[PDB]
Amino acid sequence: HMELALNVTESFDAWENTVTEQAIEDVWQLFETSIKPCVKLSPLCIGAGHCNTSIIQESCFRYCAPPGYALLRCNDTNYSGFMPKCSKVVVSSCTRMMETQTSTWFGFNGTRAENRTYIYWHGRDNRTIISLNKYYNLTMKCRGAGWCWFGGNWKDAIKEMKQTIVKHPRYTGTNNTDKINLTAPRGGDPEVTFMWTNCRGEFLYCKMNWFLNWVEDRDVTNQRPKERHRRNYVPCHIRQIINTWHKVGKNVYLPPREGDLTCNSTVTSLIANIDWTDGNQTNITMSAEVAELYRLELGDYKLV
Ligand SMILES: *[C@@H]1O[C@H](CO)[C@@H](O[C@@H]2O[C@H](CO)[C@@H](O[C@@H]3O[C@H](CO[C@H]4O[C@H](CO)[C@@H](O)[C@H](O)[C@@H]4O)[C@@H](O)[C@H](O[C@@H]4O[C@H](CO)[C@@H](O)[C@H](O)[C@@H]4O[C@H]4O[C@H](CO)[C@@H](O)[C@H](O)[C@@H]4O[C@@H]4O[C@H](CO)[C@@H](O)[C@H](O)[C@@H]4O)[C@@H]3O)[C@H](O)[C@H]2NC(C)=O)[C@H](O)[C@H]1NC(C)=O
Ligand SMILES: *[C@@H]1O[C@H](CO)[C@@H](O[C@@H]2O[C@H](CO)[C@@H](O[C@@H]3O[C@H](CO[C@H]4O[C@H](CO)[C@@H](O)[C@H](O)[C@@H]4O)[C@@H](O)[C@H](O[C@H]4O[C@H](CO)[C@@H](O)[C@H](O)[C@@H]4O[C@H]4O[C@H](CO)[C@@H](O)[C@H](O)[C@@H]4O)[C@@H]3O)[C@H](O)[C@H]2NC(C)=O)[C@H](O)[C@H]1NC(C)=O
Ligand SMILES: *[C@@H]1O[C@H](CO[C@H]2O[C@@H](C)[C@@H](O)[C@@H](O)[C@@H]2O)[C@@H](O[C@@H]2O[C@H](CO)[C@@H](O[C@@H]3O[C@H](CO[C@@H]4O[C@H](CO)[C@@H](O)[C@H](O[C@H]5O[C@H](CO)[C@@H](O)[C@H](O)[C@@H]5O)[C@@H]4O)[C@@H](O)[C@H](O)[C@@H]3O)[C@H](O)[C@H]2NC(C)=O)[C@H](O)[C@H]1NC(C)=O
Ligand SMILES: *[C@@H]1O[C@H](CO[C@H]2O[C@@H](C)[C@@H](O)[C@@H](O)[C@@H]2O)[C@@H](O[C@@H]2O[C@H](CO)[C@@H](O[C@@H]3O[C@H](CO[C@H]4O[C@H](CO)[C@@H](O)[C@H](O)[C@@H]4O)[C@@H](O)[C@H](O[C@H]4O[C@H](CO)[C@@H](O)[C@H](O)[C@@H]4O)[C@@H]3O)[C@H](O)[C@H]2NC(C)=O)[C@H](O)[C@H]1NC(C)=O
Ligand SMILES: *[C@H]1O[C@H](CO[C@H]2O[C@@H](C)[C@@H](O)[C@@H](O)[C@@H]2O)[C@@H](O[C@@H]2O[C@H](CO)[C@@H](O[C@@H]3O[C@H](CO)[C@@H](O)[C@H](O[C@@H]4O[C@H](CO)[C@@H](O)[C@H](O)[C@@H]4O)[C@@H]3O)[C@H](O)[C@H]2NC(C)=O)[C@H](O)[C@H]1NC(C)=O
Ligand SMILES: *[C@@H]1O[C@H](CO)[C@@H](O[C@@H]2O[C@H](CO)[C@@H](O[C@@H]3O[C@H](CO[C@H]4O[C@H](CO)[C@@H](O)[C@H](O)[C@@H]4O)[C@@H](O)[C@H](O)[C@@H]3O)[C@H](O)[C@H]2NC(C)=O)[C@H](O)[C@H]1NC(C)=O
Ligand SMILES: *[C@@H]1O[C@H](CO[C@H]2O[C@@H](C)[C@@H](O)[C@@H](O)[C@@H]2O)[C@@H](O[C@@H]2O[C@H](CO)[C@@H](O[C@@H]3O[C@H](CO)[C@@H](O)[C@H](O)[C@@H]3O)[C@H](O)[C@H]2NC(C)=O)[C@H](O)[C@H]1NC(C)=O
Ligand SMILES: *[C@@H]1O[C@H](CO[C@H]2O[C@@H](C)[C@@H](O)[C@@H](O)[C@@H]2O)[C@@H](O[C@@H]2O[C@H](CO)[C@@H](O[C@H]3O[C@H](CO)[C@@H](O)[C@H](O)[C@@H]3O)[C@H](O)[C@H]2NC(C)=O)[C@H](O)[C@H]1NC(C)=O
Ligand SMILES: *[C@H]1O[C@H](CO[C@H]2O[C@@H](C)[C@@H](O)[C@@H](O)[C@@H]2O)[C@@H](O[C@@H]2O[C@H](CO)[C@@H](O)[C@H](O)[C@H]2NC(C)=O)[C@H](O)[C@H]1NC(C)=O
Ligand SMILES: *[C@H]1O[C@H](CO)[C@@H](O[C@@H]2O[C@H](CO)[C@@H](O)[C@H](O)[C@H]2NC(C)=O)[C@H](O)[C@H]1NC(C)=O
Ligand SMILES: *[C@@H]1O[C@H](CO)[C@@H](O)[C@H](O)[C@H]1NC(C)=O
Ligand SMILES: *[C@@H]1O[C@H](CO)[C@@H](O)[C@H](O)[C@H]1NC(C)=O
Repeated sequence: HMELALNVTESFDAWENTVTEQAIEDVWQLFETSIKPCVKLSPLCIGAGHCNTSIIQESCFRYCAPPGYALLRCNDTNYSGFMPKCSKVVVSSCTRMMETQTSTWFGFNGTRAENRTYIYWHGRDNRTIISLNKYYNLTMKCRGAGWCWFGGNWKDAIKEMKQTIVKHPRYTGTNNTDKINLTAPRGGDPEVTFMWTNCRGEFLYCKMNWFLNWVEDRDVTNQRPKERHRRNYVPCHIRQIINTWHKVGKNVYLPPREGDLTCNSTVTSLIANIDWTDGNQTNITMSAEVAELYRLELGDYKLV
């Protein structure tokens, strides 16, 4: 009934890619499904070099949400990532996600969001993904047509990130200095920084830029450097038809609504996919989705 192994391969690629693609490509294949016609079958996957279809039944009132799909983890700690000599495992299934709230930047409710800024990290050496977590104040809330709001010391909290991100690379090998800046896609040049947000069903898109202006160095100065008085909101324009970040493509969905909705959200789980591959590379990113939602409570998702 539940047969599975722990054996995930890593390489290069991106377009035909790997599990990562199959995960989302089909995760939304799932999210089209809640109800509609008068019939029977569709699939389930990830496991043993064969694939499952999950056939459903009914005729032609409360329901949970996912017609078939589920999730489950191991145990024994907070979280690390990999090289795990595993043991115990658990139950779980229901998935109502769309109904609630999300982002592509900062995972929501904190859960013992401790002063000690946490750089929780699933290693894969050079090419990998992280998760920072600080107590400090940050608050994120969106309004109507598509413009979002904030509170908290994001400059300093960012410095914390910056102050939290220096002490792990211990003297790599030489006498140095470090310049930090940001990019996302692979194989083509855009120039823009897009976060998403979910609360109340609508998959609302954001042209977040002023927020993401930051250039970063080891030991700096700003007296004779430049000063202007800029401030912030979010020029979000909802894209139900989903123009895509990591590749200029498209998606869509089927949500209810509450007319005069004003999206609100709790903060903390600031993320990145740092690219420090040999040479002059220390590349922050920002593409971490649905899989992280539960990868947020557990430590690491396992669906199937
Ligand atoms: C969904 O959940 C959300 C959870 O976050 C919730 O939103 C949050 O609610 C709270 C309470 O309403 C918010 O507080 C408010 O937020 C404003 C945020 O704007 C700040 O941050 C931005 C980013 O940096 C920036 O754009 C702005 O510059 C700004 O800093 C606040 O402005 C505001 O705080 C108070 O402002 C008034 C007006 O002066 C004061 O009465 C009050 O005390 C706060 O600020 C003062 O107080 C401190 C110390 O208390 C002072 O040092 C400071 O100078 C200032 O005035 C002073 O008053 C004190 C006396 O008390 C004293 O020191 C001096 O005499 C001085 O004059 C505001 O209340 C929270 O920020 C917000 N989150 C977001 C997002 O903004 C949300 O509502 C919820 N949805 C629902 C269901 O409603
Ligand atoms: C990845 O890519 C980056 C960017 O290309 C690269 O960074 C470059 O590093 C080199 C290291 O050689 C830098 O060269 C140095 O530049 C400084 C001054 O520039 C900096 O400071 C000013 C002011 O703050 C800034 O405006 C500017 O942006 C820079 O940050 C020079 O002063 C250095 O010269 C000293 O060292 C030389 C040896 O290379 C000596 O020959 C020279 O004499 C200087 O020191 C001497 O002075 C003493 C007297 O004061 C004397 O007594 C001693 O004898 C002593 O020798 C230095 O040439 C270069 O600027 C960086 N690039 C850019 C574009 O700015 C990274 O290195 C790279 N990373 C990897 C891993 O490849
Ligand atoms: C991380 O960010 C840093 C800053 O990022 C800014 O730039 C963009 C990338 C945007 O994102 C923007 O929003 C950011 O604010 C990067 O540091 C610098 O990045 C910039 C831009 O990429 C580089 O700037 C260069 O400037 C060149 C100017 O060339 C002139 O050449 C003339 C002929 O030689 C020369 O005369 C002239 O003037 C000189 O002379 C006077 C008088 O003697 C002297 O005082 C001057 O200093 C001059 O030497 C000019 O020098 C331009 O031609 C280039 O095309 C280029 O754009 C710059 O290389 C880089 N500097 C540093 C600090 O290395 C950082 O690279 C980013 N890092 C990463 C990894 O992305
Ligand atoms: C899988 O395992 C994780 C930890 O690894 C495990 O290591 C081996 C040895 C295993 O055999 C396990 O025993 C051990 O769990 C789990 O993470 C931890 O899980 C527990 C329970 O799931 C969490 O405790 C819960 O949260 C509250 C925190 O308090 C804790 O600390 C104090 C002091 O030690 C104790 O008083 C508590 O017992 C906790 O240990 C706590 O308030 C909760 O108690 C409430 O709930 C009960 C039951 O409903 C209720 O009756 C009572 O009145 C309380 O209101 C609760 O026990 C622990 O905090 C958590 N740690 C982390 C990592 O956050 C993981 O949960 C587990 N299963 C999963 C979900 O995969
Ligand atoms: C992951 O983080 C948790 C969260 O705890 C944090 O809570 C906040 C409030 C801060 O205080 C922060 O510092 C703290 O880490 C860690 O959970 C605690 O860890 C301590 C020690 O690491 C635990 O105390 C243990 O109690 C057992 C009883 O069975 C005792 O035997 C332990 O001694 C050994 O610990 C070794 C590793 O620490 C282990 O290899 C040995 O086998 C041996 O068991 C130890 O004294 C305590 O239970 C936890 N308390 C709380 C508040 O959760 C956790 O350690 C972090 N994970 C790792 C891998 O470090
Ligand atoms: C993370 O961010 C990085 C930058 O923000 C990204 O790396 C950059 O990727 C682009 C696209 O491939 C490269 O751009 C090319 O650069 C070369 C270099 O020519 C220069 O050097 C020679 C010799 O020194 C000199 O003669 C020239 O004058 C130039 O100064 C150009 O030839 C190309 O036209 C093209 O612009 C960058 O090289 C590269 N930066 C680095 C590391 O050098 C990175 O892709 C981002 N990663 C992710 C995952 O998003
Ligand atoms: C960042 O969050 C903290 C949390 O406090 C908030 O808690 C929630 C539940 C809500 O009710 C909201 O109103 C609270 O502000 C805030 O920082 C702390 O705020 C309290 C007062 O609200 C401070 O206590 C006071 O401290 C001063 C100086 O010591 C004294 O004058 C008072 O007597 C009283 O003790 C406390 O110091 C603040 N410090 C901490 C621990 O963070 C803060 O409002 C919030 N920042 C924002 C707006 O983003
Ligand atoms: C990022 O990873 C690369 C290489 O990735 C390696 O990962 C392991 C898990 C295997 O998959 C292996 O096949 C693969 O090559 C790193 O390259 C390694 O860098 C090491 C540190 O510089 C380096 O070790 C030292 O020893 C050699 C002599 O053996 C010496 O010349 C070096 O100066 C160095 O001190 C090693 O040479 C090199 N690869 C190997 C195994 O030969 C890369 O450094 C990692 N970089 C970052 C920035 O994370
Ligand atoms: C929460 O606790 C931190 C403790 O930070 C210390 O431990 C690690 C997180 C590590 O990064 C280490 O460098 C750091 O010292 C408090 O930061 C404190 O700031 C004061 C400034 O006077 C100093 O005493 C210390 O540098 C530092 N730690 C200690 C010992 O407290 C932080 O301010 C505190 N804040 C809250 C809200 O709980
Ligand atoms: C690379 O730069 C570092 C910068 O610290 C040099 O380290 C210094 O080494 C000298 C001797 O070469 C020592 O006296 C100092 O203690 C070090 N720096 C200081 C001032 O604390 C290192 O020497 C350089 N590498 C070389 C020249 O190969
Ligand atoms: C991968 O999983 C298979 C079972 O599907 C297992 O036999 C094998 O040991 C794993 N390969 C490794 C070691 O990565
Ligand atoms: C595949 O999953 C479906 C869920 O509907 C189940 O009916 C079927 O038994 C599964 N097939 C196998 C043997 O994996």
